Amino acid sequence: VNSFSGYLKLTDNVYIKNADIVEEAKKVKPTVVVNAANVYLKHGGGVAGALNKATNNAMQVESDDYIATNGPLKVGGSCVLSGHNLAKHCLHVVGPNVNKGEDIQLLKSAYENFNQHEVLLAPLLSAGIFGADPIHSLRVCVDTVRTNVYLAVFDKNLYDKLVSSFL
Ligand SMILES: O=C(O)COc1cccc2ccccc12
Repeated sequence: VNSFSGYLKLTDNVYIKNADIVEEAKKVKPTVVVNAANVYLKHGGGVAGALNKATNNAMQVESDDYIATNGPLKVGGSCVLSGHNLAKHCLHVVGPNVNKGEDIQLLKSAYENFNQHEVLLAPLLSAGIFGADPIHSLRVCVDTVRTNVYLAVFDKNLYDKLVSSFL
């Protein structure tokens, strides 16, 4: 048993809810919250900015020190940092950004990072301002992630569309 509530079960291991991932993280305090990061860990908008804002910029301070030491991530890659006041850990995962011209085939590599964690709270990688088709991102998630993933979909209209089209 775990603490996630009101999710719709899609498969053996994938669950989904219409929820603000920030509000969800604050309530559940999951072991792992996934950030939809970029390779620079510059948390400007979307899930990265919202999460970072909820940490009072501590996520961005930590991230700047990580980049100063290690250099940028790879598209498709990840790193584990603090979850601050939101979670034990934050898994910063870089999905391809279609609005920057990155290869959508890297989305499967991005979701493979989730398999290193038994349970995660996550957004739909490469959806929203990342420019990929969220229906596609949900299908890659289901077909790639084998660990237990709780997907928060911010937009109510998108949530309804994802559920109604899910095979
Ligand atoms: O939750 C959703 O309605 C769809 O996902 C997203 C919405 C807006 C911004 C996003 C940025 C990164 C990844 C997903 C995002």
